[PDB]
Amino acid sequence: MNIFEMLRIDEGLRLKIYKDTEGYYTIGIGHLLTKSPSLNAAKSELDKAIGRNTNGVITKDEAEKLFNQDVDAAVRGILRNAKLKPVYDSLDAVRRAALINMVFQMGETGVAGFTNSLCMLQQKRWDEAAVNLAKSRWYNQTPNRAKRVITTFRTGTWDAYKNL
Ligand SMILES: *SC1=NC(C)(C)N(O)C1(C)C
Ligand SMILES: [Cl-]
Ligand SMILES: [Cl-]
Ligand SMILES: [Cl-]
Ligand SMILES: [K+]
Repeated sequence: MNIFEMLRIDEGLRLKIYKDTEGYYTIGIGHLLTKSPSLNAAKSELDKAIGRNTNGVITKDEAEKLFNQDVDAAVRGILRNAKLKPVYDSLDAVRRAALINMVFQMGETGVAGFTNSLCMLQQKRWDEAAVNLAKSRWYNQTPNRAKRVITTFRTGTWDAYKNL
């Protein structure tokens, strides 16, 4: 297991434009296209992202290319954020993947708002951090995924992704 395999489990793979858990047009391995309700706007974002006229369908190689860019962008967002970088630097590699996962799903600004959870993680108070992380819209709206990510923070193991 690693961050790519973990997010591939959590996000799935679909080669046509679909709506994510929030209703937003998405493609590939969780590549958010736009929050606009216009499918035409989403198709324009897709063509710009891929570099060709796609009409809403991409190949697996193209999906994996966007996915690698998106994982890279999540890490870069962590490293450039004054609240996320110290927590990231303090963590082992397994728990770093859990933080990347959250940033991939909700963005740098959203995760940086988990001020109290981040402090408990930096303090390595793993059970307390896990309890605090679940007191969130994130957990309530995507509880099965949040439980996997939280277990990863709590234990520093890949146990929540093993049977998947
Ligand atoms: S985050 C944060 N809050 C307190 C003041 C408890 N800290 O020492 C951190 C970990 C920098
Ligand atoms: Cl709490
Ligand atoms: Cl709550
Ligand atoms: Cl879920
Ligand atoms: K998804």
